Amino acid sequence: GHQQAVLDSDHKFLTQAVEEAYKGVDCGDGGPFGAVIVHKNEVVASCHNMVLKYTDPTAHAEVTAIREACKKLNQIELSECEIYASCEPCPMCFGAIHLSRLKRLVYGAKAEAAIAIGF
Amino acid sequence: GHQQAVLDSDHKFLTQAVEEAYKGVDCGDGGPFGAVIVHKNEVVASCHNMVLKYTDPTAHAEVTAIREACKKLNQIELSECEIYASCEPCPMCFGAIHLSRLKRLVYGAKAEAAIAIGF
Ligand SMILES: [Cl-]
Ligand SMILES: [Cl-]
Ligand SMILES: [Zn+2]
Ligand SMILES: [Zn+2]
Repeated sequence: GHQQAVLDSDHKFLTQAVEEAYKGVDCGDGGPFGAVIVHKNEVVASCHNMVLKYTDPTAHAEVTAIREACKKLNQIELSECEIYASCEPCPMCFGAIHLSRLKRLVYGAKAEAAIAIGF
Repeated sequence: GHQQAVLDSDHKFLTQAVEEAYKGVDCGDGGPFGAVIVHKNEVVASCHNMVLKYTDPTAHAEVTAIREACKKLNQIELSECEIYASCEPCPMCFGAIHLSRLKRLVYGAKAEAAIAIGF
């Protein structure tokens, strides 16, 4: 991929991913990590880590959002969607993001506040 | 990860992973790839690629087997288990194998027929 500029329009979706992180940790579904998948300013999936709830170590926020978006759209590809993550994805989730063909990734960053990557 | 020797006892488990690859492609669940997870000398998950069946790009053979094993054992870690794959896992599935804390991987190989990696 290649790094991109973060836009004002990304703010609301990154914030919502953090809201998901709060909802998830608060109710015990998993660690405080959230992910939102969007298509043309419309939220397709809004999820958080579900490792504890599902007894599933693959149920990270990003993987969960991809599974939900693909089921909702009835597609195994998301080339017209983008994903927002409350923090940087792990190697497993980067692999899922690539396999899913997501077009763009924005995640919360400590040094830069937020980072955008186009694929 | 460190490379290990492949044992005679690995044969029956690797073969079953390949049998899963055949069953999967035969019925159209997904690509010809299979994975087997073993716990205390018993198969706790015998799976193949389910991308087409589940409409899920994360539903590779290794991910599917990890999900089934964790749910059957009611654990999010598989440190006493080993995984067998019909061929080398992809980056996403390697990430899942690491996250699941599986202790050993054996996969089919072309130049050396099989490879064992200890974690
Ligand atoms: Cl996560
Ligand atoms: Cl696979
Ligand atoms: Zn992850
Ligand atoms: Zn894979």
